[PDB]
Amino acid sequence: GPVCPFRCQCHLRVVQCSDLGLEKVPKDLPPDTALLDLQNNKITEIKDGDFKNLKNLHTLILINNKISKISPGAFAPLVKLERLYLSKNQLKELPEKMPKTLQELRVHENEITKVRKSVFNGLNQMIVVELGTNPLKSSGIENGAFQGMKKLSYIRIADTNITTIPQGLPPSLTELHLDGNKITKVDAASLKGLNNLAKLGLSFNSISAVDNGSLANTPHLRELHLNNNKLVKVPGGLADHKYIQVVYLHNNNISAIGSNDFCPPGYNTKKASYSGVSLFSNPVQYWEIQPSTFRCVYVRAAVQL
Amino acid sequence: GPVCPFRCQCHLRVVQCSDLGLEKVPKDLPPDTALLDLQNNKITEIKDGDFKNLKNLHTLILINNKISKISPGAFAPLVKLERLYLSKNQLKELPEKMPKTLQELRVHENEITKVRKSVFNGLNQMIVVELGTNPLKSSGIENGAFQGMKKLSYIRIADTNITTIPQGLPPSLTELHLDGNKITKVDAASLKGLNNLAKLGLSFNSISAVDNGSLANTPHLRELHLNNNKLVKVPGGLADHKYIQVVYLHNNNISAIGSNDFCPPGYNTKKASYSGVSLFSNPVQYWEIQPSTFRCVYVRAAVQL
Ligand SMILES: *[C@@H]1O[C@H](CO)[C@@H](O)[C@H](O)[C@H]1NC(C)=O
Ligand SMILES: *[C@@H]1O[C@H](CO)[C@@H](O)[C@H](O)[C@H]1NC(C)=O
Ligand SMILES: *[C@@H]1O[C@H](CO)[C@@H](O)[C@H](O)[C@H]1NC(C)=O
Ligand SMILES: *[C@@H]1O[C@H](CO)[C@@H](O)[C@H](O)[C@H]1NC(C)=O
Ligand SMILES: *[C@@H]1O[C@H](CO)[C@@H](O)[C@H](O)[C@H]1NC(C)=O
Ligand SMILES: *[C@@H]1O[C@H](CO)[C@@H](O)[C@H](O)[C@H]1NC(C)=O
Repeated sequence: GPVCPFRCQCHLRVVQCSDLGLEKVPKDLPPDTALLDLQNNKITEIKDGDFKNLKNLHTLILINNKISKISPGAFAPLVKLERLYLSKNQLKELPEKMPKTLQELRVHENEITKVRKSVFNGLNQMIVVELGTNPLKSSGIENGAFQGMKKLSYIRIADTNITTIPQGLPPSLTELHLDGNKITKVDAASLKGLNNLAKLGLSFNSISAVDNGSLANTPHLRELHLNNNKLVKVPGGLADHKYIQVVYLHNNNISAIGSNDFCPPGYNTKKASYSGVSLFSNPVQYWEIQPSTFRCVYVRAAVQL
Repeated sequence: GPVCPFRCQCHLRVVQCSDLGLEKVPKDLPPDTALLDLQNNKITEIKDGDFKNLKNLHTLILINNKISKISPGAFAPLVKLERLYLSKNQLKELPEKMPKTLQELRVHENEITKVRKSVFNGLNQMIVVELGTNPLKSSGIENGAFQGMKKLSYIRIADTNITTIPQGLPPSLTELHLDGNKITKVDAASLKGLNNLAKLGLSFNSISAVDNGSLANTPHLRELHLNNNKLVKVPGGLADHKYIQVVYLHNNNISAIGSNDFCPPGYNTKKASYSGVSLFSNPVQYWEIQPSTFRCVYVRAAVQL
């Protein structure tokens, strides 16, 4: 006989237990539960028995609890789990042995200091990972830690203590968001192999330089946000890059702008047209840029000086 | 041309924009969006244009923002909205003119001080309402404020400042949860007409007495939680009530227990059997209760002394 905990609402394969101050995961829940919402409670840990007989559960929300420890494989019995939301908790590290069906993991606002490559081995259905707002440091991220996710399309590590782009990122990535960290430079090695990367967010960091060859490793990149950093000049490779269309560089320390910083010498029919370029809040003024600098842009609205 | 905001993920009619520090609701979202997640951002208000062309949106999550004002009818254009989650914000009152399709509203942990009967007029699809953790006072709740919801099945006002059960509750109610408030007494008037009420949670309040005739107004009540209150004796009407099965009275100030406090004189075949009764953490001891007191209970496990 399955029971709905007192105060929780159990309707249509949805078990709603938010805002109840629960101190641990309820048991004896309906075997067919598809979505379990345990948000805003006082759960301190996930024990090995906590999720038994929840074989149809595709979504688990544990956002805003006080979780400081999760037994290895505690989520394993959730053979159909696609979304796991552990944001706003007190995790010290990511949970080991998670369902191989997992498509999205969010562990925003925790106390992560180490990202073991082992937690991600085999998770081949994973497409989105959000690990922002953690005291994590670049040293805490094992190299190739995310390599195991052959389908990963999006990853975001924001407002943490990392200082360099993680090495060994899965080549399936289309979006890499590292806004609001403490990155100081962009090395070509970290972006090596990201042939599918379309968006690269590096805004609000402390970047002072972008090695030549960097953007060339992301040949199909369409959006580059580097605003609010410490750049002394526009990153190189924009003129010979063929797919870049959006380049945000406002709020930096760019001294001057070369004639071929964005457009190549002769018109290149193969280079995609720029749809947006931002340069305001920089030392350079509109009067220090030769009108020829944006000769490959055919919309005045695009360039914002 | 619909756009997915930078850093948000837009996949399968789901727009995911949690944890991005956004300062306002994004516009130009895909017209077919069914679920919009704006949790954990910095949105301060909902303007009248914020939700245009989101006609298929059945779920809106704005949990954990800094919302302090919502224009009247701002949610009106969401003609198919079934769930609205506004918990963890800074609302001073509930929003006027909400979609008539609304099935669930959660405004837990806000700064609600007044519940106008007008916000709920016409919301005939509403089945669940959670208004816990607000500085709300009994005076701030207009009488019959919830009357307008002819399908309301569950309502919860917990950890607030109310001191009396709200008057004029919809008779469709099956669950009334008022745990953790400052209620001092249970008057029969407030429970008048609740012929469908199955569960009544009044735990963790300051109740010192239950008027006779109270439980008789909830003739089909199956669960009564009155633990952690200031009761001087078991509430009356339990013996002649026919459906009550669970009566939690632990952590009170009950002096003694009468012979017919739970069971009527002669065995009543029409009275449902008790499946759970709690009396521990009270002045009375197991040796002050005549064994005849629970003569209509046929499971020793039921009574917890
Ligand atoms: C970075 O780590 C230090 C300790 O090493 C900590 O004090 C600081 O809060 C962290 N920064 C962030 C924003 O996580
Ligand atoms: C980057 O390449 C450009 C070639 O256009 C060159 O002028 C510049 O000095 C290079 N950066 C350095 C210092 O390696
Ligand atoms: C900008 O660069 C100049 C040298 O090129 C340096 O002196 C100055 O401190 C920089 N401004 C910033 C970002 O503080
Ligand atoms: C009750 O209201 C008072 C002000 O009238 C406030 O100080 C107090 O925090 C409120 N109690 C709760 C738990 O909301
Ligand atoms: C409640 O009803 C009982 C009848 O069993 C009676 O003994 C009691 O005095 C009544 N409470 C009061 C004081 O109204
Ligand atoms: C319990 O009731 C007695 C009188 O019946 C009273 O003196 C005492 O203060 C009460 N205990 C509590 C709940 O403080």
